[PDB]
Amino acid sequence: QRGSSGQPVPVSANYLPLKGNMDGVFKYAVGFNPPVEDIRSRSQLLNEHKELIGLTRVFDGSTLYVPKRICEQRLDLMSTRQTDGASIKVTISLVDSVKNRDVVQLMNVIFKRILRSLKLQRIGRDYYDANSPLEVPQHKMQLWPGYVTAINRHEGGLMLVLDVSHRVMKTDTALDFLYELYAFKQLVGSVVLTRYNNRTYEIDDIAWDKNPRCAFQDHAGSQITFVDYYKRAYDLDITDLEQPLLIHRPKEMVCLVPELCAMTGLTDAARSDFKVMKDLAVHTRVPPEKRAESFRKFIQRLNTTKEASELLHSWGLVLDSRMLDMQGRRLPPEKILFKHSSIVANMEADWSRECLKEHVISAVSLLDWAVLFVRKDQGKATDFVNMLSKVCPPIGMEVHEPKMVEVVNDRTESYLRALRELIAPRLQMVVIVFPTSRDDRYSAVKKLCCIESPIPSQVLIARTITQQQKLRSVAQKVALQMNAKLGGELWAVEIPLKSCMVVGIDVYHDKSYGNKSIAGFVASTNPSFTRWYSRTAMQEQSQELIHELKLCMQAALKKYNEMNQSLPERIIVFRDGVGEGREEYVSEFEVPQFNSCFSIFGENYCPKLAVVVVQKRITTRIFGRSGHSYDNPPPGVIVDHTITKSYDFYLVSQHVRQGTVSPTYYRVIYDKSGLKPDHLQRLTYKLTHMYYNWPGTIRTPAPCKYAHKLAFLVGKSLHRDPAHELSDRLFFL
RNA sequence: UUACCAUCAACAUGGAAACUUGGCU
RNA sequence: UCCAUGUUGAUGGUAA
Ligand SMILES: [Mg+2]
Ligand SMILES: [Mg+2]
Repeated sequence: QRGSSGQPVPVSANYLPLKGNMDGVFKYAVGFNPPVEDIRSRSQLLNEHKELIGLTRVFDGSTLYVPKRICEQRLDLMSTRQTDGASIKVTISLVDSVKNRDVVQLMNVIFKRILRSLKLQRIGRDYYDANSPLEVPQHKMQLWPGYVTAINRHEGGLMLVLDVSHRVMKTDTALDFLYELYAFKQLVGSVVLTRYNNRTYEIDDIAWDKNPRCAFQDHAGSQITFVDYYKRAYDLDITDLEQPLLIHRPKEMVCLVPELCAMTGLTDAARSDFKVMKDLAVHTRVPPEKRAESFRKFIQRLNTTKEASELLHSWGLVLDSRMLDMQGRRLPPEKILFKHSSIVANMEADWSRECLKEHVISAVSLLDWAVLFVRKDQGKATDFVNMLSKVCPPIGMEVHEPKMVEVVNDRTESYLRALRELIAPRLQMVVIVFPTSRDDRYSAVKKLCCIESPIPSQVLIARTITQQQKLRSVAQKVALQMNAKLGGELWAVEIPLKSCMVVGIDVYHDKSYGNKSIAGFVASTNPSFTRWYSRTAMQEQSQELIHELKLCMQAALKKYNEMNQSLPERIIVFRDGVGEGREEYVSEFEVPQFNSCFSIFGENYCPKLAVVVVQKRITTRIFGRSGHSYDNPPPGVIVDHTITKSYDFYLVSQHVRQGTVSPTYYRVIYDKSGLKPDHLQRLTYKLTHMYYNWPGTIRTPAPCKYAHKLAFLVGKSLHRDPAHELSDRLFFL
């Protein structure tokens, strides 16, 4: 899995390495012949002979883990419980811990108890802090930091994956909220928690008929008033006498007094305030340095408590004091090509400025084309056409005066009538200017322009052509998109792999149109990866959909055969849309279908397939380290070891000006191409530049994003299989 | 629907929820 | 009673 391409760069990830040696731990089964309903009964059964069962036990259904070997492997205890007792049959039996899949679960439970050994309380899965708030003393709000941690196993051993989050908070009481509100949804949705007994309480129902003078039987004794109760419990007073009360019932009733409460989350009015969200964005969008600061403070809190550390010592695992530090490598910047010119990409990996003033490779003379709009939007469309005339000769295209057609009114019926009248064999592109953003009209227009009488078209809104001092870049972007939707290529990159047909797949999961689960298939056609062939497989099955994908692959391969007079030696399938629940299905079910029927085109024709799974969401964050400063790494950084599981890698390719850049995770589930891992990594980096919508770099490779866009367009708007006349073009950008 | 990326709320169908002191109302 | 897999509003940034 090793590869040496670029220059070394020191980086650090948010992984705390757990030097945890599990020795002597064995899954002891206790059980009993007469079943007992209560889990607490079983826990107390263990605790009765806890002197022999140990002072540090993990029992969650008779799967008793004790840290050290029991002196007698088989130990039988008969004991009587409290209710009747039934002569419980406690008997110790041994089960091995060899497989090590139980080790991660044991780690998780012990580490949960270790996290609660501190004074961090839980408002969920996260254990939010209640001692170091981030005051925002203008909105009366308050931000609590908190941590979510998940022990996992990586190439370097066991890593505590760690990520910080912020939970908002107010300081005005609930009665202040009710003061300013003189409704039900805001109060019920909020999760009010009292300060004295710091635990989260959920409000489900309100009763505007109770009061503090009401009585509740305390300690199963006599009646007490809420004022008396809180006076005798926590030494405080409550002033109001006819205020509402809040009812909380778990899954008897708990009556919260809405003066001691403190609402949480954000209310709709609080969210609507632009200033509030602008202020909280600064804290929520954490740069790398502040994220590292919170991480370091968490490590110090774990280390210096002396209660969590004792439990760590008890279970025999060592914890480390600094976040993981590794030595990654940065691939060189890529020479972007144009017609008789080249530009080396920035350290930011963005060449919009050079794209605006440099000649594209292939340009289509936009001779015959027409513009469609309502009368109200005449001047804006005319001004847009003038700027398209202005900005095209600089970049290479020769644009002529389009045709000028108006529609009777704004209704979809008139647009459809005008399109049915207008479309002719010679017409190349139709521009349609929507006065608003209505989904059904867009669906009908794209239906007519992609199924019935297929012609590539550009729809644009009357919002992005009215704001002057910005229409120049809008025209320069629409011009490139228009060139893309005609068979012309914009830029190119030096790709040193001959005869490697690249494939991209992504599936549009959706329960909107019959849960059809539309797919998308995109395949390259030339040695430079600048022309694409796009098909879609829409099926209500998990088996025959792969047969449609088989047909798509066969058609793409024969298209390559026509367009290059030979067949590809390699096929690389960058697969997208596969999460963590359904990772295995590709490896064993979809892949052999691709492997099976490639013998129809040649004598023992077996192209060297290789399948790659793309995950855009991960809990890993990678910072570059300069001296003692943490900052986002530049685009083009590879991390292929010490945080990777099985022949995979992390690529940083996006540039983000706000917060921490999220790397993209690439696995190679099926590898038969014969390419070295280094060349596959470099190919995945180079394909990142090949997305025409955005000059620069993107998260996923260009084929995967193209497939996602095709599937999205087919599933959301067309609801049908688009025509075959538009396959060789990119008609979905 | 000119595009790409960082946060964050509601509506759909994947798990789950024990410790611990026992103890919130 | 909460977090996941998501499907969608309203916020931020960029673009000579
Ligand atoms: Mg997708
Ligand atoms: Mg378009």
